[PDB]
Amino acid sequence: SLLFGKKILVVDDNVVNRRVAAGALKNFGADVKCADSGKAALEMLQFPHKFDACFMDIQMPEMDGFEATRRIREMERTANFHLPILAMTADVIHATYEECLKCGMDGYVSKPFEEENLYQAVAKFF
Amino acid sequence: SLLFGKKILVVDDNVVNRRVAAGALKNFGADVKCADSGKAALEMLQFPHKFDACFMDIQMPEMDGFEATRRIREMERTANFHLPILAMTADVIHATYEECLKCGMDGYVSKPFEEENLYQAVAKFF
Ligand SMILES: [Ca+2]
Ligand SMILES: [Ca+2]
Repeated sequence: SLLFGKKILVVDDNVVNRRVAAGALKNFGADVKCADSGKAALEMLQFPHKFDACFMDIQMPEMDGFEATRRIREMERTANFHLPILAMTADVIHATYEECLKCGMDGYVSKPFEEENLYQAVAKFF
Repeated sequence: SLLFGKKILVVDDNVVNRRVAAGALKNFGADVKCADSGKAALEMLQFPHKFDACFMDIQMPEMDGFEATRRIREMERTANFHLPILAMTADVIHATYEECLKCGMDGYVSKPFEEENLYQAVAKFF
């Protein structure tokens, strides 16, 4: 609703990850452009680009989302508007999750300070 | 509701973290016992203990939640019931979050595959 009409840029090296995020934002009325790479996100973020936000995966080979953001910010300064850039951390989350299960934990608590989530994590009682 | 009446054990080295989680579970009717340490979680998890679940912080000095879980599982096998053990990953999440902000990202997307969360992360439009 509120992000209806806006143009997001979704950067991830993983096609399934792109597909999920872009379908979610497509649902909310955003129109979405993807990019498989930091190098390509910078190509698409040039001097006059018209993007309203950007969902940037932090774990990519060759150039990770942290560098491609340092670059986007320096791109913007040498061109002087703040492109809001939000990190997609599912790569890190999945890795700690395997690390949990692997020492015999029965799962993890997403959003670890939100009540409804601590409930949702405990259905070893039904 | 569903976890009303059950006895959780909340293991964390951080008093504020303990206070939050235990107050959330206290709200839901659980009665809660804490522990500041892996060593103390194992003391409280002995041969006949009566706990129904356990929220285990993965980052503690001296003995981290991963080891104290390997120990709890070996404690249980040498005593042979599966104590459901859920990991609290806020230590890792906070660290990647600083790592995001520090290269000039405007935030991160919690629960990176849930739609309502990708919306909630974008209020650079209001
Ligand atoms: Ca990735
Ligand atoms: Ca901790």
